[PDB]
Amino acid sequence: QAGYDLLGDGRPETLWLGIGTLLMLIGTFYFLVRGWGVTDKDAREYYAVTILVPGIASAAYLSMFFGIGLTEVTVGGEMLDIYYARYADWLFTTPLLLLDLALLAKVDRVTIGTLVGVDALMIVTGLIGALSHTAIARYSWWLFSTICMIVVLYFLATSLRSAAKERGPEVASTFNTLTALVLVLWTAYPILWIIGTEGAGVVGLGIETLLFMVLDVTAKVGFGFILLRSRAILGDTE
Ligand SMILES: *C\C=C(C)/C=C/C=C(C)/C=C/C1=C(C)CCCC1(C)C
Ligand SMILES: CCCCCCCCCCCCCCCC(=O)O
Ligand SMILES: CCCCCCCCCCCCCCCC(=O)O
Ligand SMILES: CCCCCCCCCCCCCCCC
Ligand SMILES: CCCCCCCCC
Ligand SMILES: [Ca+2]
Ligand SMILES: [Cl-]
Ligand SMILES: [Cl-]
Ligand SMILES: [Cl-]
Ligand SMILES: [Mg+2]
Ligand code: NA
Repeated sequence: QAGYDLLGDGRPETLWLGIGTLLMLIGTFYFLVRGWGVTDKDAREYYAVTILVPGIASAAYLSMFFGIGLTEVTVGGEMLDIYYARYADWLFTTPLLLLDLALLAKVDRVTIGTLVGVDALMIVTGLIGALSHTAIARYSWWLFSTICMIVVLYFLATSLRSAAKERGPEVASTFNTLTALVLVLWTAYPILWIIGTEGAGVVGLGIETLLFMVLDVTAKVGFGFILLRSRAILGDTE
């Protein structure tokens, strides 16, 4: 795989996991330090939610870097590497990102429950796809998981967007900027999975790990930088 076997254990993808670990850790500490001076009760909630996103991802990347939670899955005569920590990371961090958006839009708890429930289902069925032993099963789960993602993104772009507009231009402009980023960046994840080792196998584990790392840092640290710079986080939350 494209990369460099940093720990001398046969895994060139640790170069990218290590860089990912460091960027997530720096993002976490930067948010933490800037949050210590925040006193507004609403801004403190956004900070609390948002620091945990790269913070949890830091733990997951450190675990992958050291090889904890790595195993192999046999599909016919090939053996695919599966890092479990990647899916546990996304299981926790994607609801937290969705919670940031839902706080900005100020939508009700049943809407939030639907959004995070479909999101959880997306991650779980992706994991089932990653562990499945026939190509037909792996592509079928991927398709179902992708449908779940489309549902989540549809709700953001319609119901939450409409709610956010009623909160005024600072909230609506921040919501719209973050949602523009999410609609593009989250969609990149199923594309990479199906062209990478889990799917068609055009891209190998090295390039795949590099690109997931770039997506992850952007989706977590980049997202948080745009959010936490905005005056919208001072507005009332429920
Ligand atoms: C770490 C932060 C984020 C926003 C991670 C997002 C991950 C996804 C949107 C993954 C989606 C998948 C789909 C829709 C299909 C099955 C395979 C995936 C789990 C990669
Ligand atoms: C390589 C980048 C590809 C990006 C493709 C982005 C397509 C996102 C589609 C998600 C569903 C959008 C739901 C409706 C959105 C809207 O009403 O504007
Ligand atoms: C360590 C982060 C690397 C990846 C970061 C990708 C996203 C760039 C973040 C800088 C955004 C610049 C300031 C906010 C811009 C805006 O409001 O849209
Ligand atoms: C002989 C090993 C040298 C390997 C050099 C790695 C490529 C340069 C590092 C660039 C990593 C950029 C990551 C993107 C950050 C979002
Ligand atoms: C031959 C295996 C079929 C895989 C199960 C179907 C998954 C339903 C979405
Ligand atoms: Ca306030
Ligand atoms: Cl403040
Ligand atoms: Cl206050
Ligand atoms: Cl590769
Ligand atoms: Mg309130
Ligand atoms: Na290594």
